[PDB]
Amino acid sequence: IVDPGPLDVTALAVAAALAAGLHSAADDPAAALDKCIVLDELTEFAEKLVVHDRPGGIGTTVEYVEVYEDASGVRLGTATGNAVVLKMEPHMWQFHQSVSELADGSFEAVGVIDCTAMLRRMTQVLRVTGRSGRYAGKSGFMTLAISDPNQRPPHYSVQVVLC
Amino acid sequence: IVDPGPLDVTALAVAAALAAGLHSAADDPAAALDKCIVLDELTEFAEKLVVHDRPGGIGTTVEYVEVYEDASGVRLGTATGNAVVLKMEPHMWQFHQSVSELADGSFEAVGVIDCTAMLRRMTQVLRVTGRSGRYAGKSGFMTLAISDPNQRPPHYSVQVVLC
Ligand SMILES: COC(=O)c1ccc(COC(=O)N[C@H]2C=CCC[C@@H]2C(=O)N(C)C)cc1
Ligand SMILES: COC(=O)c1ccc(COC(=O)N[C@H]2C=CCC[C@@H]2C(=O)N(C)C)cc1
Repeated sequence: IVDPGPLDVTALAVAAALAAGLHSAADDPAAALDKCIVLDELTEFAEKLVVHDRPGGIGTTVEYVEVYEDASGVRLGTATGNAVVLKMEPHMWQFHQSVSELADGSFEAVGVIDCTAMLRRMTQVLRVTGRSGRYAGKSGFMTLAISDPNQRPPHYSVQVVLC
Repeated sequence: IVDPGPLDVTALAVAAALAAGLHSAADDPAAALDKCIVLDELTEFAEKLVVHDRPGGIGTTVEYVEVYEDASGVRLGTATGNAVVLKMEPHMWQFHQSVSELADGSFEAVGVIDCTAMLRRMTQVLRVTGRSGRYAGKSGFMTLAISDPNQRPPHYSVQVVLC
């Protein structure tokens, strides 16, 4: 029950470019990294959770305000969104929609993540759409993973790559 | 090394509805299933594979024709797309882009998938956009998981759910 499988920002850059419509983007990974916005070495933790429980867990909705810290420890901004438990057994799956608000703009994240896989130290991916500032008119992916698995409340390792 | 965690079509219908802008869809899971286009109990397997190998694996492209079968083995159509190996270790990650062609119309799948996690028998999720016929104007998710691992050629359980 321990199986890390991270992505690096270069890999994320190629994913971002391929999906943006730069079909030969794997030819030069460096060139793809260079043309992307990159947020590496982020952690997020919750500052507010509003939980709306349901018997047995399926349909439990969490409104959350998560805080982004950079590698030093500076607050870059918040991720405000909704989690919905789609399923509990044998894996917990949540739907996630979040708007991330930084000083230089905003981007949305949408996805469907296997929370049990994350407890196995695995990485999940959400789809990022730019919404305001330098992120506007760009798109890519966001990685999540449990930062320290013997922490409570849990902290998340986060990368964001758009182009 | 065997940790399954699948998504039922009802859980996928909720996700599709939330992703689509019907924000109360967890209220009545059955009612989200009802406004959704559902393709389930079908499998795919590789018919054509054209790999262009990159030393070290990162950048290996795969051009693929997959064939869809229903639960009684009948061919329903093809999924034609492209994969790129983003990373190999510790987990092999791949970007994917496919156009599925069925009798009742077409849909495009895009996503980044952990191929190692798939060998642990875990489900991966692609985003899906309707392109024609009953799928047109609709979005949602695709799940994949190996059905039987040391079957050859290897087969993947598929669910697609849009609205
Ligand atoms: C019933 O409640 C629970 O058992 C439970 C389970 C898991 C979690 C963790 O997930 C969250 O709440 N939300 C944030 C953190 C992780 C995923 C992404 C998400 C986030 O910041 N994004 C999308 C940027 C919270 C609660
Ligand atoms: C070095 O790596 C390889 O050579 C290699 C590894 C894995 C695979 C299997 O993946 C595929 O070909 N494609 C299909 C199967 C899996 C994901 C879904 C995908 C599919 O049908 N979709 C998205 C409709 C093929 C080649």
